[PDB]
Amino acid sequence: RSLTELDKKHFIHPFSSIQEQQHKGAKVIMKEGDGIYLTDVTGKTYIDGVSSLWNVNVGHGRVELAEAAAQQMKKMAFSSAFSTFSHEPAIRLAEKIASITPEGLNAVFFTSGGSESNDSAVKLVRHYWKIQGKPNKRKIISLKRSYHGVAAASTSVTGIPEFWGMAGHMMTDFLHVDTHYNNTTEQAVQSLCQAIEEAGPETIAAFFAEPVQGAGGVIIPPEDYFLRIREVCNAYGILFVADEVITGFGRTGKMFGIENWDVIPDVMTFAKGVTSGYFPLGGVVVSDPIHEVLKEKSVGTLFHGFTYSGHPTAAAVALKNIAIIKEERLVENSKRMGDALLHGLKKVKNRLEIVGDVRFVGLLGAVELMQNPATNKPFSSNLQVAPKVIEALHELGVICRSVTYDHTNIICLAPPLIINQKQVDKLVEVIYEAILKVQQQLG
Amino acid sequence: RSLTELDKKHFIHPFSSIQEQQHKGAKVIMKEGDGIYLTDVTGKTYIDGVSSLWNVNVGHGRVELAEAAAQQMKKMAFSSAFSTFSHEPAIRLAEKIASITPEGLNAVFFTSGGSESNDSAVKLVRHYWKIQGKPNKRKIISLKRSYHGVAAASTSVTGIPEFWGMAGHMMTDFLHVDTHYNNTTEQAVQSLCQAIEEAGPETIAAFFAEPVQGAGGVIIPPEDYFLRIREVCNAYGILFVADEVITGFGRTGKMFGIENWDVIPDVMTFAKGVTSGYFPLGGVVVSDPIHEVLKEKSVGTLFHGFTYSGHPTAAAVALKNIAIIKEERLVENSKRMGDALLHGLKKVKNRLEIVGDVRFVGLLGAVELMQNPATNKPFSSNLQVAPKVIEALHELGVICRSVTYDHTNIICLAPPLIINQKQVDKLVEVIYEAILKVQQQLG
Ligand SMILES: Cc1ncc(COP(=O)(O)O)c(C=O)c1O
Ligand SMILES: Cc1ncc(COP(=O)(O)O)c(C=O)c1O
Ligand SMILES: [Cl-]
Ligand SMILES: [Cl-]
Repeated sequence: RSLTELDKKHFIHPFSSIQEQQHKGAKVIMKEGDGIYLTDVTGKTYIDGVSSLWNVNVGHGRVELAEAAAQQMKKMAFSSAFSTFSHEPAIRLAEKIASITPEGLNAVFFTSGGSESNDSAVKLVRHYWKIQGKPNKRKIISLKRSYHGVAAASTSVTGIPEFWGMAGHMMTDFLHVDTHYNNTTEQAVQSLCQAIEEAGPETIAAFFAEPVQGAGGVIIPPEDYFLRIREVCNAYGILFVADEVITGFGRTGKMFGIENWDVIPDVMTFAKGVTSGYFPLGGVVVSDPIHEVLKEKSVGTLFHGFTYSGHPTAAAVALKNIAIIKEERLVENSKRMGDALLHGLKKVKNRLEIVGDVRFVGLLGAVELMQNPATNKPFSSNLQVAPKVIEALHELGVICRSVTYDHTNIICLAPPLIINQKQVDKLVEVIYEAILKVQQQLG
Repeated sequence: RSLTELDKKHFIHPFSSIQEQQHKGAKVIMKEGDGIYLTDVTGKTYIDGVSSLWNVNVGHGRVELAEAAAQQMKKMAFSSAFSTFSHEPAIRLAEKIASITPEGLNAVFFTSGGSESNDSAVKLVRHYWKIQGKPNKRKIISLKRSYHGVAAASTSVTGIPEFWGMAGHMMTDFLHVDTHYNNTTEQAVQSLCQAIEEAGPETIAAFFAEPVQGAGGVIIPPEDYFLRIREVCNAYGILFVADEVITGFGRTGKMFGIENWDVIPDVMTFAKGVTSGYFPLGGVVVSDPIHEVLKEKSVGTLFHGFTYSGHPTAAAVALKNIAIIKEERLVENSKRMGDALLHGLKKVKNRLEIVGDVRFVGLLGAVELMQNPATNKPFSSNLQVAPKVIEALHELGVICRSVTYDHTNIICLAPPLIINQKQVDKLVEVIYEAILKVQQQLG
C-alpha cells in the first residue's frame, strides 16, 4: 500500500500508461523469482510466460550468476575500455561470442542494451560506408511491424508507428517496407526491391530485420525469405543487419535466430538473453570483411562508445550465463519444449472456437484469436480480446503479453528455456482455461 | 600476451583507435581495483585519477556493493517495469533520488546509461510540448564543447564536432550556441538569446547544459551564468535540462552540480556515479509541473522505455551506493579534497613553467598547459603536450585523461570521492614530476 503510493509519486515507468498508474496503481509488484516462476508482494505466484521481457532465458534465482557478479565486483567491478584500455572479462566474452555466432562474425562492439546496440549498428554501418568513400550510402531500410528499440535512431528504424508518435521522428534517412506477415516471400522481397530502386541503391547503407519479428506478434518468415533477402542485399551492395535482441541465446531453439534460415548477416545486434537479463549488456557483431575495412580505414579514435561498453561485471555474468546454456543443453531444450508447446496448443485450438494460428520456433511463439478461425474473421478492435485473455491469464497465474498493432489479437509466449514438460502441460491447460473464459464472456 | 592478441581479434573498443589497437595492443589490461587504485596484469599499480570514467565515485573493491547485487540477483535479479508492473527496489530508488535532488524534482524515469538518459530527455521534452498542443516546439539547444553521449539524438546534441564525423548527423532540430569557456556570462547568454530569436522561441523545446562541461575540459561557468540561463529559459518558455551525468552524486562537492549555482532545472539527467559504475543505471528526473502535465495529458501507454529501465539489481546497488556516500560524508569530503588538490596544484603551478589555469569544483578539476602562462600563449597542436603528460603520468602510476578539442591542452582530474589527504599529496607530487618531465623534453 505504501509501495503503491510511492510508485505513483516517484517512478515514471517505461511503456506504461501513466494515467492507469495514477488511477489503479501498479498492476503487480513483484518480489521474488525462482526458475520460471515469479511471486508478488501478496504471495501470489505466476509463470513468467514471456521470460519477463523475452530475456530471462536461464530462469530466475540463479545463485551462480549472483556469485559471478559478486566475485567480479569485489575484484574490479568496473574498468574503462576507452583509449584501448582493456580487461580479461570483456576479452573472454568477446572471444566466447565469436565462438558461437554464425561463421565469420568474430568481432564484437559492446553496449548495455538493445536500443544502444541498434543505434550503434546504424552509426557503424554509416561509418563503414563513409570510410569506404561512399558518404551517400546512408539510408536504413527496415520492416513494418518491426521493433528495434527507442533510442533516437532505433525509434525511427522501428517500423511500428506508435513508437514515432511519442516524440515524433528524430532521424532522417529511414525507409519501411512491407513485412512477410501473412505474405509470400515474393511479395515481401519485391516490396524491398521496389523501395531500393525508388531510393537508389547508392543512397542505402543497410537493411535491418529481426529473424522473427517479436513485438510485431512473433512473425515467423517463410523458409526462403532470408535467402532472398541475402541475395538482394548482395546484389545492391547493402549490408544485412540481423537484430537478434530477442531471438539470440537459444530463444528459437538455435543459438541465434538467423540460423533457422541458413543465412549469415553482415552485422548482428544482441542484448536481453545474453545475460538472461541479470545485468544490462548488448552489442554489435560484424563480419570479417567489415572488421578488415575498419582496421584499414577507420583512422584515429573511433568516436563512438558508451561508458559501460564492455563492463567487466556484465561480461563475467554473460560468460557464466552462456556456460549454463551450454551445460544445461538449453538450446536443444528450447527446441523440444517449443515443439511440445506447439503440439499442446494445437490440441487446445481444437477444443476452442476462437483460436486461429498457433506458431512457434523453439520457445518463441504466439496464439492468435479470431471471431471465425476457418474464414479468418477477426474480432473488432473495440472488443480488446487479446488484452482480455492477458488479464484472465494473469488472474490464473500466468504472465503473457499481447500484440494488437494494426487490428491484431495475438497472445505472445516465450517462457524461460529451462521449462520442462510437466510445466508445459500446466501452461497449456491454463491457456485453454483463460481463452475459454473470455470466449464465454463474449457470448 | 594471449589476452592482447584475443583483444585485437575480437573486441572493437569504445572511443579507441582501432589502428592503435592493432599495432600496439591494449595500452593496459586492468585486473584488480581497491579504493582509488587499479592494478594491471603485470602487477603495476595506478591511481585512478579520473575515477575510470568520472564514475567510480566510492572507489573500487566495495564488498558491500557486490553483496547488495548478489542478494538481489538471488532473490529476483530482473523483473519488468512495463505495463505498470513494479518492484520494491525501483520504487525505493526513485523515492531516494527524489529525497536528494533540488526542490521539486521528484519523479524519475530510469535508463541504463547517460546516452540513454539524454535521448530519453529529448524524447520526453518533445512529448511534453506535443501533449501541450505545441508540436512545433521541437528544437534542442546545447553548448559548444558540450558532451551529452552518442546515441542518435545525443550524438547531435553533443556540441563537440568530432562526434558528428563518425556517422554524420542523424538528428535534425538541434542548435549549438557559444560556451562560457573563457567568456563572460553576458557574451555566453547573448549567444543563446540571439540563436533563440533567429530560430523563434515557438520552435524550441529545451536548452541542455552540463553544470560543469566535463569532456569539454572541465569548463566551470561564472557564478551568475545559470541564474541568467534560468531567467532566459523562463522568459521564452524553454525547458532547462541539466545534464548531471558527470557532476551527479558528490562529484563537485555538492550532491548535484547545479546546486553550486542555486538554480533548479526543469529536467535533470544522470548516470555514472549513481552506482559508482558498479552496475549500469541512469535516468531523467522531471519537475512537479511537468509530472502533472504528464499525468493529465500523456494519454495511453507512454511509448518510450528500455527493457532494463528500473532494473531491480541496478536499483539495489544504487541504493547502497547512495547510503555509502551519505554515511562516509563523501559529498563533504569531495569539497575538502578538491580544495586540497587545488591548493596543492597551485603550488605546483608556481614550481613549473608551463602550467596555466588550475581549476576545481570539488573533485572535478583540470590543469591547463601553455607555452607562456602569463601571456596565455598555447603550444601548437602538433606538439601534443597534454597527451604527452598523460603518457608520463601513466608511466609514473597515475591514470588521467586529456582534452585537446579545438587546440587546447587540458589534463583532467577527478579521483574517487574517498581520496584522503596523504593520497592528494602524492597525486600532486606525481603531477609535478610528470609535467616537469615533459617540460624538460620540450627543451
Ligand atoms: C528486437 C528488439 N530489438 C531491440 C529492442 C530494444 O532493446 P532494449 O529495450 O534493451 O533497449 C527490443 C526490446 O524489446 C527488441 O525486442
Ligand atoms: C556529461 C555526459 N553526458 C552523457 C554522457 C554519456 O553517458 P554514457 O557513456 O553512459 O552513455 C557522458 C559520458 O561521459 C557525459 O560525460
Ligand atoms: Cl556452468
Ligand atoms: Cl551503508
